[PDB]
Amino acid sequence: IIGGEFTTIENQPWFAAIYRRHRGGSVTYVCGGSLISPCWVISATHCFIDYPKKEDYIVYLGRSRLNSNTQGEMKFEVENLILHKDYSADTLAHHNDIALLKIRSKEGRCAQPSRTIQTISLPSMYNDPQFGTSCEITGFGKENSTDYLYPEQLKMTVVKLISHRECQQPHYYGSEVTTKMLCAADPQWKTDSCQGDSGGPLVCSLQGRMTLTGIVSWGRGCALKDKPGVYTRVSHFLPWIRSHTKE
Ligand SMILES: CC(C)Oc1cccc(NC(=O)c2cc(Cl)c(OCCN)c(Cl)c2)c1
Repeated sequence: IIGGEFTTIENQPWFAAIYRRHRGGSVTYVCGGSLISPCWVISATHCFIDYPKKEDYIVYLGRSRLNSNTQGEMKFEVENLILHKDYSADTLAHHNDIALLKIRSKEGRCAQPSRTIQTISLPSMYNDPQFGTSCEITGFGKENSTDYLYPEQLKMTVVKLISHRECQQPHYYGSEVTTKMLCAADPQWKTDSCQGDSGGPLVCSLQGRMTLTGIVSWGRGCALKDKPGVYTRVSHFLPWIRSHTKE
């Protein structure tokens, strides 16, 4: 996250921190995710597509720091890693950038809700906030494009939804951004998602409910003029989510 503020998990309790273990035993951060029910975290396919082996992954809930422990945090492995069969990546745009991780503790349990671990509601079909709506994003992504390391402390920021019409302007993304995606940015281009924020939530308050409106997906640079953050439009994937969150 460029700009914005440091935060802590109690303020973003649906946020899931996703890591990958390497031969040699070192663990690196991969992407954010969001707890949509106790057994299920939702994230972005591009985070996993090159290493689609569920055993490699570690998910933390209730965690506020990258490389140290948080009181009340809970560790999970991935019981099922589900990637969207139609995922693809063009030069800029990622399509069907959505994934599901079925989580389970070493004892075989799903998440236990607490003060720092809570589900976020899914949106309903084709009911997204209007353009100009302010929403929040959270993540451990870069604070500056020139950084090579991630911040140690979770960040959040607030961005405004951009219309599909504006996002498709020539100096924005033209036809590369589709109706299955949402653009959001800061009107002064001072705050944005960035590398490492992928998979994390874009949360909008809709009819008095915190809703998972988007998932961090792609963009051109970070907080660049006329280049919004692009988000998977979760409301368009309700059938896919519903079908994969079963048996
Ligand atoms: C996730 C990792 C294992 O591999 C990746 C594979 C393909 C694409 C990505 N994406 C990014 O690194 C990424 C970078 C930036 Cl700067 C970014 O911010 C754009 C919005 N300002 C985003 Cl959203 C993703 C990673």
